[PDB]
Amino acid sequence: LLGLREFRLKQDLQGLNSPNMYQDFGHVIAVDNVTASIDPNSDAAWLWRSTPGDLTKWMGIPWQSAAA
Amino acid sequence: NLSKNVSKHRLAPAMTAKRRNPNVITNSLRKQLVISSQGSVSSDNNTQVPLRGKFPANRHNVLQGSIECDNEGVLRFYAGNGISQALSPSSLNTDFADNSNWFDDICDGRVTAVVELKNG
Amino acid sequence: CQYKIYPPLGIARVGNGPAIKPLSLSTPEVPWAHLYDTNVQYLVTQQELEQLLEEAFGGNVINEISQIKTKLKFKQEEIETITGLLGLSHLVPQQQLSRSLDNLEDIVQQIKGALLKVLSDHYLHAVKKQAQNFYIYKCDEQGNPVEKLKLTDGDKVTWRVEVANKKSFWYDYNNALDLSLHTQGSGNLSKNVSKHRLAPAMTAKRRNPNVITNSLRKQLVISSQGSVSSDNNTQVPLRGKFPANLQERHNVLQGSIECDNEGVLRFYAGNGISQALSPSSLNTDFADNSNWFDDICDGRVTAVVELKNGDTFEIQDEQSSAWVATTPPDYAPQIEPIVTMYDMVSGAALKEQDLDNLTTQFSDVFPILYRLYRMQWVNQADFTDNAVNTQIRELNSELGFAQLLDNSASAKSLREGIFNQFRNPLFDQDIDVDDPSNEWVSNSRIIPSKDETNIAAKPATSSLKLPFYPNDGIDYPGSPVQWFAIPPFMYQHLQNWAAGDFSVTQVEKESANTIEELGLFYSEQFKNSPNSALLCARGALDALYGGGFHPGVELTWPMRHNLIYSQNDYVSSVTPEINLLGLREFRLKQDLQGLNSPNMYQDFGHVIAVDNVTASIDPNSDAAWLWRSTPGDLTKWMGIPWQSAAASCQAVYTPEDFPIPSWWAANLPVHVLPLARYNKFKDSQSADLPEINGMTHSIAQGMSEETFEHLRLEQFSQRLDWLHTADLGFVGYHAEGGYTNGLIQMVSQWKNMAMVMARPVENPGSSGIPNVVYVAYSQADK
Amino acid sequence: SCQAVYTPEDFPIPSWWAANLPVHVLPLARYNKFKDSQSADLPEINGMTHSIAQGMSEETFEHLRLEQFSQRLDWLHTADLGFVGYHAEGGYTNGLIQMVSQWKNMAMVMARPVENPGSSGIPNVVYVAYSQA
Amino acid sequence: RHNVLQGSIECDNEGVLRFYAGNGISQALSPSSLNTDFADNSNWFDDICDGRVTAVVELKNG
Ligand SMILES: [Mg+2]
Ligand SMILES: [Mg+2]
Repeated sequence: LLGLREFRLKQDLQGLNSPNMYQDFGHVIAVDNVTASIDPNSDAAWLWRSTPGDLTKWMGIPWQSAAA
Repeated sequence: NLSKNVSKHRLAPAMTAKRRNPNVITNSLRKQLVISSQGSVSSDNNTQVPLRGKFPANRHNVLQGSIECDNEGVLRFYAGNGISQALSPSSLNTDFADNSNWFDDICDGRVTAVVELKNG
Repeated sequence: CQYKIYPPLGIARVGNGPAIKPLSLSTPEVPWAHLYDTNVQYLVTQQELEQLLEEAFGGNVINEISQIKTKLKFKQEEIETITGLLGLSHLVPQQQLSRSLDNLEDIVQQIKGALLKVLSDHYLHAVKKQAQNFYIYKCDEQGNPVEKLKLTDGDKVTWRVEVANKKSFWYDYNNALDLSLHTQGSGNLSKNVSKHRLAPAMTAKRRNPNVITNSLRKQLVISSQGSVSSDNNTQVPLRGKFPANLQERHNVLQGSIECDNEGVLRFYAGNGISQALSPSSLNTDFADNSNWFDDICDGRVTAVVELKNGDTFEIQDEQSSAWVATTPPDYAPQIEPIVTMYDMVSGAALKEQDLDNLTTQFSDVFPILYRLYRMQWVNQADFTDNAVNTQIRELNSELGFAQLLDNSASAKSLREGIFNQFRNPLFDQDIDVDDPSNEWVSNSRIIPSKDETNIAAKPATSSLKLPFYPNDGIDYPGSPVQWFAIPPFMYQHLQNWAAGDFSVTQVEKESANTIEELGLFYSEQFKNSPNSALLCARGALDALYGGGFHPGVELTWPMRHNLIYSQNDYVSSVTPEINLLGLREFRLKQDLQGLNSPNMYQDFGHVIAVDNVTASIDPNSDAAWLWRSTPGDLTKWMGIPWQSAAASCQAVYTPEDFPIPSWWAANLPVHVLPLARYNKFKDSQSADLPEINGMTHSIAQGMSEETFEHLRLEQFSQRLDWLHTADLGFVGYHAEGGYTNGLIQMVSQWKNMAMVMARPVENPGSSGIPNVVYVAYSQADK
Repeated sequence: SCQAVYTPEDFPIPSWWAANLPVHVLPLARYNKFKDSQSADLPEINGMTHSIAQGMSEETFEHLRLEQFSQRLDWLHTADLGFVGYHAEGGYTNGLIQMVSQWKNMAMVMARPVENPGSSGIPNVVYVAYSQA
Repeated sequence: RHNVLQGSIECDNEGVLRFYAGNGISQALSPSSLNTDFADNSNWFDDICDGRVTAVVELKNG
């Protein structure tokens, strides 16, 4: 039945007090930034180590417009 | 989840994306665009605690959720009331994803706990 | 190398005037030749049509008529005869001439007035075409042009032109892709823009994306070609189809070509007709509108010279061939852009790291100040909100302009005070750095997005630098690249000027008591410079804009890269002692197969991105075709249709009222001085007219002299939004107006927009009004 | 909606009720660029440095004053009624919408003095439109 | 100036008139003038029409 898995998100252990809470990539985001984020030692790797707000920030603002 | 042919053969190229609310400049001032809240609940008291932030942050109160713990130690998390709003009534949300001047009460974050047994 | 075509890049502008010499204009062949010419007529005049119609008479026409006055309301073959005799079918469709003589009943005057009416309805006040003349020049044992080809009996020249439009085939214009292109820096663009991510290049999707497969997208390309020779001066149309070949099809006149018996080619652009395939497809975007085509084009100009002794010379290689591009009209031909397309050519040859070796004369700096000064006629901020232009007026008022030519310590604070107001194209001033990941955020005035956020703006701590125009990075609030800077090499000239490291001749000093005296002097230096081939090359481009590029007016950012030229060499000063930014030999890179190139229909798939530009830098790379132009490649980047981009090329308002930022005001004016106002300050109090400056003779002369002169200046000072010089959707009760209706209405109203022309004020007295003013003519008037 | 109604002809521009809802006004920014005389002992005179303002001829100084005085601004542009920013639509309808909040920021006309008009042709009392400032 | 085909008429040898309406072509004088109202759109025309039908009968005896 497609199986059972043990999985867990990467987390920034400082949460709301993480120094990466308010990181971005400047005027635009592009696949170049995601490419760089693959390297765990890059200055972009923080993209995958979630602080609060990181999972839902991509979605439509407000969600109602996106749903319609 | 995703074949290598999509990128390899340029089947749907990733687009660049600009900032939402681009008129807010400098990282320090853009921190105001983030809504955040926190709370704690324990086994000894099942009173519900709201997770209430502000937008812009430090003006509207945003109920991002509510938390409850029962005497058994299970945590119950309620999301918000489904209120989305613009800072001005005339700012209408005409794009499917990217509407400046808008906030909603969606959120995500970190769940931790500490277990305190009677033996110390 | 034996014979060469000049100019290397010719420019012809669309207009609804006819493609005939007496009623058209010529692209400048000498820079600054007509800046103060108060007799210019850029719109077709009643007097020109009347002369054309007189010219078409007799010919025997008078008594070919009078012969049937006796033999009688006319017949067909009666009239079919008396048309045709006037060679006017090439200006007006044959039928309408017939319908005009039908409603008739001294008869060679009912005949004239009836024909004048139809000519007038078609052409009166029409935007004259700006045609480009191309010349063949005999060369040297060094490819130096010496003199124009002079044909003798038996000699023949044949011109060939092949042009295309690929706007509807190409990609969206979101911003300049080179803003993210890794570079060491050039004379046109600092490495800071890309290095510090000041205005990232965006991806761009395809125009008309529902047309899929390369084979079917070929229909989106409009192309045509033709040939003319010195043995036959008949004009040849360059006519294509959109979509190209139960498909409904439209003829597109991309241009017209003529060759005279001396061998000079004259190229006319189209009539300014843009259209969608369905009437309901409205052009609501500044640059990317599907289902639309326009009659802009560009392409390859070649020739072959046949001498009487059998010798044949093919002008086909990229070193000796030429190119042509058509463009929107120039609505203020005597007002030059502050940074021109010729400046881009010059800058493209220079490396940012080597600008320390640049040598500066005052004649290299004067064009910046002179052009900015003259923007007052097309832009309010440069008339009433520009501290440099006001200081020039101070100096002019005490005959003290020559101080700016002084390179000594005593004038250093004067020079420096002007220089310090100009924006630095390093884009590294007036910024605060987040994370010294570093982002440069401007602490000067930003240009906000329309997408508002009701959060207090950060107060600006630094003054807004000059000039007050938007730029390539306008999409990014807080980027220093939101605002236009003169390019690195021109800023270097101005920095050398401020420092005192510049030379100037005493003769220049003696003609420099006012800015106009010196401008007149420099104009004479161009006029008398003996290199007519290179002056013609520069004049073709000095009237075109050279920034910002969003996308621009005529051409866009690829032109600022040396990659696009197969040759780009300094040759000489304009005058032995006076550089005036110099004369250069340059040629475009060309695909020698033209319309038949296998790269004619190349693209990069679903999007274009700076990565494709990165890959194109290597000339052995698969992507290098991007720089080896085939017909249509220069203009395909531009807005489709051009009229929407022109309507979007105006003001960008900030929350602060003044200065009003303006995109490209020298060629698409933003604030103009209407004819209505000229007619209210033209006259002096002593004028022998029943109406003086819009007042009765009696009222004009009854008032004090001081009051009369004050009223003149008040009228002179009333500047009108250029968008209001025709009905762009704001006319009438509860008219919506607004940006989008401007885009839509410009498709038909472009030909009715105000055209700026120098005009005289015979006796300004003490009014403060110069003897030459630049006046905007449109039918909205008055 | 109580402003100009443009005709195909440019001038005169028709205006509805301009005495109470002005249509073209003389902004403070312009007042600050003509109110001073050339003898003013200030580092900035009519928006020019002291040195520039006193270096120019008296005739040119007065001409600059009158040019500024003659710059009249659409009253609808004295606050953000939907025309501000890159690609702002502007237009009639956004004006109607934005005035609900922006009425309180529109320019207010007040009589103000010109102490020394000299020969400029500017009257000793002018009526100046203040907005946000 | 636009040509408007309002209809077409035919008569057969038995004397019956056949009347065809237009092709269904509606248009404005400018392509930017869009017909956003259910009933009242300035600058528009259509090929609908209505009018008067008469005849004369001519017998061989005069
Ligand atoms: Mg111009
Ligand atoms: Mg009142």
